Amino acid sequence: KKTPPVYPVTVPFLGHIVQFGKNPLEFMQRCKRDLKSGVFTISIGGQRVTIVGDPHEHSRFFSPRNEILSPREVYTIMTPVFGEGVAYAAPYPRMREQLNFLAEELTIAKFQNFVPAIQHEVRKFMAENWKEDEGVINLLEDCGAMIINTACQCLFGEDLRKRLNARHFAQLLSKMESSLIPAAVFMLPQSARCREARAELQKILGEIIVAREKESDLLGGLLKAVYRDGTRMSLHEVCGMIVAAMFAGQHTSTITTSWSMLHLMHPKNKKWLDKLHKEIDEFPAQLNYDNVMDEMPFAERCVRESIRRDPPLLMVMRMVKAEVKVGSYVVPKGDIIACSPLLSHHDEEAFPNPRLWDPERDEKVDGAFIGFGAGVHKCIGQKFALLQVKTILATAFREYDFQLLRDEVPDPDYHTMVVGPTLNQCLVKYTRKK
Ligand code: HEM
Ligand SMILES: CC(C)c1ccc(NC(=O)O[C@H](Cn2ccnc2)c2ccc(F)cc2)cc1
Repeated sequence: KKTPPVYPVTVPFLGHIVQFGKNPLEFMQRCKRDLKSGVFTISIGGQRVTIVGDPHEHSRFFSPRNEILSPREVYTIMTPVFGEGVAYAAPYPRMREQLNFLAEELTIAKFQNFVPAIQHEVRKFMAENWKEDEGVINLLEDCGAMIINTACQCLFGEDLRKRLNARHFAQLLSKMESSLIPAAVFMLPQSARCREARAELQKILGEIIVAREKESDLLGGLLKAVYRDGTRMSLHEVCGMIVAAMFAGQHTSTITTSWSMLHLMHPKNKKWLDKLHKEIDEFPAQLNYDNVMDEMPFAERCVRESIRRDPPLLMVMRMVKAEVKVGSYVVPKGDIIACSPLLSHHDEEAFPNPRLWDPERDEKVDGAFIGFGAGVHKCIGQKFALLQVKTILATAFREYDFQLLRDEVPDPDYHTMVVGPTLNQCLVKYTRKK
């Protein structure tokens, strides 16, 4: 009457660790079936990990507030990247204000100068890196830069960028992420070797605010932010919120974009691309807000389906402070409760043919899709991400046709914190169009 099933473990100290990491999808789908149940509890190093793997129950995982299902204790890994007292590392009532602060920078108000701004920077990269009319790309790596450029372009003010280029803002993020490795969620030079890259960026920041005062973007907005108790944000506090904002968008969107273009450039799917064209073809090079947002519904379905099939975030997780019920089963305080976009988006009631890419499919259980989370942890980057990505496809499939070298689409590479299409498989051949 008290707790969901448990899965067999041959040797206890290992805790399913190699079984997951080999393939976590295969793994989890096997647990589900065999264990004749969508909810089920796996062990990692004798640490009990109960997955909410029946789509019908998603509400159970995402509705209860942080005090009942706490994210902090799982995501401690990030404290050195974000800050100490920022995001999870901060206290919840406070964190919420940070969420809203950030959310009050991606508001649809500040999106009016984004579409063109990102559209322009796409070409800059194209005309300067895709030079010939016969192409090579490592799409994963190329998207990686388009995204971190267009975002910086979107959120970094002219004075900021000139001091901190997109091309090598990355290098900092990419030094900060080096601190993060697998097997940190359930269990140093890099604490300082990433600390140095934060301390670098931070003092690069503090050095631009002095040039602002003696005299608006995400930074600008963030500094004019005042807490409940009327306090302002510390230098590092603010610095982190740029880091987290920016970290968050970059792999997930790069991957989302890379996946998306891969399916579309694939012949198997070239009725969809033609539909993409029937959608973007009477649009001129002058992309405006109303175009990407109101007149690109099918393009959005492609992007959404790309996330549906290969979600970049495989698990989200909480720490069960109070006890919670989920279907018949119950989850006992002290447990790590998880919920996996990857497994969930493979349930068969919800997504028939879950390895098929059907942009015009529709979840058959309501709430199944959770590639941007749900409940009280709905992603705040969502609209923006969709906006980047949409515009990029719009621009890049207008003015090009694309050709995957392979016979079929790449294989996800489950061997990272944030999953995308296998790097070495992402080679593509572009060819100009007029
Ligand atoms: C396009 C790819 C993206 C995906 C797939 C994605 C996915 C998700 C998911 C699954 C969550 C839930 C996390 C959780 O339950 O703890 C989430 C939350 C969040 N995402 Fe995103 N995200 C994306 C882009 C972005 C971007 C661009 C931003 C920032 C601009 C962002 C900021 C956040 C934040 C702040 C949260 C936390 C919401 C909360 O805990 O209350 N995400 N995202
Ligand atoms: C607004 C400030 C206060 C703030 C607070 C929290 C976040 N959260 C965050 O970035 O979560 C990413 C996951 N994510 C990526 C894309 N969309 C979501 C993440 C990374 C590693 C982990 F371990 C757990 C979570 C962002 C900004």
